Amino acid sequence: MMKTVNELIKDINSLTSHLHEKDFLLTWEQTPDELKQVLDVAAALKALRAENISTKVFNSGLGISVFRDRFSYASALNLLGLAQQDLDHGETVRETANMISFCADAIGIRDDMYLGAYMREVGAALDDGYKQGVLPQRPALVNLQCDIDHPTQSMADLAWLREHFGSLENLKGKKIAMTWAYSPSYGKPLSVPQGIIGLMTRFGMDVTLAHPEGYDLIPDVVEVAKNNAKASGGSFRQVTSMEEAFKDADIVYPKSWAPYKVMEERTELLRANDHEGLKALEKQCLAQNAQHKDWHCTEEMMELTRDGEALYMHCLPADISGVSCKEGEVTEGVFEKYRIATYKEASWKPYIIAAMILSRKYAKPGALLEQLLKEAQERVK
Amino acid sequence: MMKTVNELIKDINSLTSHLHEKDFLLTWEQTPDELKQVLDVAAALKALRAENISTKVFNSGLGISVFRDRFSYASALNLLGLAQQDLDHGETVRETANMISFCADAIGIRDDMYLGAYMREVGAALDDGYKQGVLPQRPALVNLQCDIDHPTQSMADLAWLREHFGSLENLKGKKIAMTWAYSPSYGKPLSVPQGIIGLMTRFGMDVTLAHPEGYDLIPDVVEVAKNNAKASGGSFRQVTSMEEAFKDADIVYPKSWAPYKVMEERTELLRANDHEGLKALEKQCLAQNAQHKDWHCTEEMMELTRDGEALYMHCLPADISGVSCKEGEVTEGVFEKYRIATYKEASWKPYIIAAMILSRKYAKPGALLEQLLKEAQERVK
Amino acid sequence: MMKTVNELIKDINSLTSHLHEKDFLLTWEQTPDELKQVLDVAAALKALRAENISTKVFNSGLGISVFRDRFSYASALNLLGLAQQDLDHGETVRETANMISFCADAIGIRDDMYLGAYMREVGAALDDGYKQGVLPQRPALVNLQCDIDHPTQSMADLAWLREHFGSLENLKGKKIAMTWAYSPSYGKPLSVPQGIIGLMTRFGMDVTLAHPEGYDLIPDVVEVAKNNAKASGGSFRQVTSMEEAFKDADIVYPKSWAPYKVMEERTELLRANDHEGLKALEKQCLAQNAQHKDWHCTEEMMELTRDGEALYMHCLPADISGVSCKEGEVTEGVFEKYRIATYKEASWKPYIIAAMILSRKYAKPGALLEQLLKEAQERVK
Repeated sequence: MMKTVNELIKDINSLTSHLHEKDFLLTWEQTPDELKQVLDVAAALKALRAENISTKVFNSGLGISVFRDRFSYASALNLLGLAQQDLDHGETVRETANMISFCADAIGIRDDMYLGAYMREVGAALDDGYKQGVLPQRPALVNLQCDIDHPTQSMADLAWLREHFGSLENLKGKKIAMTWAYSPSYGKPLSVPQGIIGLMTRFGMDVTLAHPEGYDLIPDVVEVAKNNAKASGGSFRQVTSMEEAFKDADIVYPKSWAPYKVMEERTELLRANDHEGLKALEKQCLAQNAQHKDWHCTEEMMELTRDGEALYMHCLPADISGVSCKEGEVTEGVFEKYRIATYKEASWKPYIIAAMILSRKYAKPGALLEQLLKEAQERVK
Repeated sequence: MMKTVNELIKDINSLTSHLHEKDFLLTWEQTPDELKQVLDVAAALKALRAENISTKVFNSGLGISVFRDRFSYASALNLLGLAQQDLDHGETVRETANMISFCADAIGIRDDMYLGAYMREVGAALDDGYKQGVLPQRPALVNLQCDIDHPTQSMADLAWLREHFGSLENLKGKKIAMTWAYSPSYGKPLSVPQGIIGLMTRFGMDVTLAHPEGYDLIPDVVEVAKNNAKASGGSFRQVTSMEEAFKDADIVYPKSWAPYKVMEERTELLRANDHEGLKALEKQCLAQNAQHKDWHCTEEMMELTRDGEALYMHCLPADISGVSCKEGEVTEGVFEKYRIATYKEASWKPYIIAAMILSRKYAKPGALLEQLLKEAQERVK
Repeated sequence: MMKTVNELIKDINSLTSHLHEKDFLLTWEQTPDELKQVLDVAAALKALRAENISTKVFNSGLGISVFRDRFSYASALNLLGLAQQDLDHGETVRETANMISFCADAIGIRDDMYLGAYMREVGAALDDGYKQGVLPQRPALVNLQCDIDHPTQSMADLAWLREHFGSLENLKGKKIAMTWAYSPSYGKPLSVPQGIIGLMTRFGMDVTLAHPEGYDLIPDVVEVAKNNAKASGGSFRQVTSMEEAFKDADIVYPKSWAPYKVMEERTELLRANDHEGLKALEKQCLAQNAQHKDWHCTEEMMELTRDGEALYMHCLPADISGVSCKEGEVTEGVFEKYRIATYKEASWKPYIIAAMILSRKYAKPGALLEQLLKEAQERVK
């Protein structure tokens, strides 16, 4: 609706934001108004797109993809009119940042390395190239996933929660279980669960985190979650069993990850081409994980949630038992029931990424949307 | 010409089609009007493009490429204004279809697997995502090649025949020899010859299929060909020698393929990572094929065709003896003579693919072309 | 400025050029007016882009990348509105050229092979396809690097020299040292130093070439350099030491390359899949190069140049000692000092490549720029 978008624009224009002066790396480094800006902008873009109104903001320009280690970033670039180009390294990051940015209005970085920086160096390098007149524009920087957070996934998940439940206010008092789940694939990043507990705790939700012993998340993020919950009127709890977390839950998000000590050692020999050390590491982790195969989102597990009908969430693809693999994170039956939910959840990501790009490029994204809405250029003829 | 295109549009508007409600997987599942629609739309797009008129229909949107196993699909997407994105699996096809389609207006699938489905599951999954409101558009589905048919190649070949010979009516009574030819490369799909005999038999042509013993096409397609010929006033004949087929031919199409029993076993160990079984299979096939090296389109062979001047057809690239390889499907001399013909033949493919996309998206593609023609936006400034 | 661009257009319109009738393969096959056209067009595009004016000339169309063996070509295509598509062979070049060009307005070729042709065959094949009506447009051909020249790099380097020093006239009498420098990576092409001495000698500069014994450039290019210098009032000198070349230099360009006899043998076994011969060749070259590790652009070396403040040039990436590698072409400290210079130098490449494409497509690129300037369509909304 023109009405829906007009209301979104009034909401956006009323917000105080400085996203135009910084990079959206971690959700917990953004204020509540800034988070709300990205969500509302994403909502306006999705609604415009739904009614065949073009949201093309760039007539030319590149969005670069940099991978330190699938469709959302490319979709977001294309939505705004940018063309994607992939990059086919920590020590040289600064020179590479400038080299790829002459005609780039966005750079998206997916980073798998755990060592206890990279994207902050990229941002400082972009600032330098722009301030010294090397770059005609300062590219927007998109965190497509780092060792600490996965803001693009977490924000899209929150945008979906807000659609599903009707508002952000309606999320207060809702119980969400962020749990581990078994995967045949070792070495999944801790970015997602950290991103979830880091963000959800800011909206007064009752967040329960559950995982087997040894799979602890980074201590600094746990402490952010606890402090977020205090200030937003929510709660944060850590438990040792999946059932514990699932009981009376409104929302379950059962997804595998590797211990961060594993990711560290994987990273070290990944850097050293130690292929044999790898297969040795992989072989062990697969054995550590196999004793927790019972962390499996089954019909029996869902029965314990509120009304036995919690909203099931997971980022796509999921490891579906008997489909994708022999034993995975969720059964065929539970996935079939919630398939449309998980699709709608994923559908928000391109809009969230596009909103992040716009929020860096325009101090007042609400002005830009009103312009797009008034021109009402068709997307398809 | 504006006149040429105006006549094409009147032709298109007079046709009865339901391509907007189904996927163009097999040419023989389409009616004669529906085939004619794709051909006429492709012709209008080619003519518009030739006189520097933009045929951009999308201001943003993705076309996804999915490969189960080169330039035409990307060219077609770009012609209409879509950006190509490739996918870098049968069991998970449904979830993948939705995951890649949020911002896609087209999906192109090239499928090499022989097992006796995939694209029909994709289509049903797209229908589901659209009907449940996951996908804001139902993407057009393009068969870039399957185990059964290669409609994109066969239709472009027919569009060329129609240009070369002047009309579809002029194709009645023309003899076309679809023959095997020797290739150093084992494991070429049976899609092309099946596609050719499945389509050409619908236009009253005299279709002769020839191949060594053991290289039989799928029985179901042979029967479609025979039944097509009956109803269109054409003929279909199977012969055991290349000369037999070439004699008095108006058109020759001499191209290698592997027996379907070979493709089956290749597929099985391809799925099982049996690299050793592969090199063993390859080694044998190369020996089976080498006894038919004589299936070679030479100057001597062309002399037997009508006037010794049949139109030579082949999809690009061809295995050219002494150029691409030691011994192949056609000699350097015959290819040099027909090179421009084979280039023009290939030039139709992007237009055919684009016409298929448009034919799914618009019930009346003739309306859309008239709009494009009236706006007459330049392609190049 | 509108004024700056208006003056550039008057400059361009006053030039005599036939670049619209040939391919820009080697800078020394172009006249001085033709070189100046590319430079001035590149300058106009850069200035337009800087003030948010769209230089989109194509509403659809492909630019193909062909690699015989990173961001500039894609950036240039996108600047003009073309979409990049990569090609994933000498004997079949002619057929491939047509096959990829139906919807291409540009083809970019990077060629690493040394054997004593390829791009000239591509150009003749494009001419044929266009003249016989196969191709609706004759694609522009861009040399992204060959065994002989790297015009795209050399022209961007000259465009930067002209910006840095203020004019082409201001380059007369300037001393530029094109020297070898040590790299841990064997097998760098001789294209760059040949391109530099082949071009710079045409503007009355005092060009000094320096390298260890055995690293001689192709004799034919050396002779072009010597003859260029004579006719432009410059000089060309060959020396045996880096210090010799660096002394009193205004500009230093210290970059590694392999002897051309090495590149020949690398090419031969590259064609023959001789992996073992390769590692054997690599192992030897690394030992030949290691005795010249002293060819290192250090702070001490820079002190010998004019005022100890020569402009340092290098194409990106550089091998930076202690950063990219243990020992390389330039120290961390010298690179930090000149980093912005090398970035600005690289920033010209997309504009140079785009100017080459425009210079082939329009006999009078000045007309096209005036049109772009008058429309003043925004790049970003």
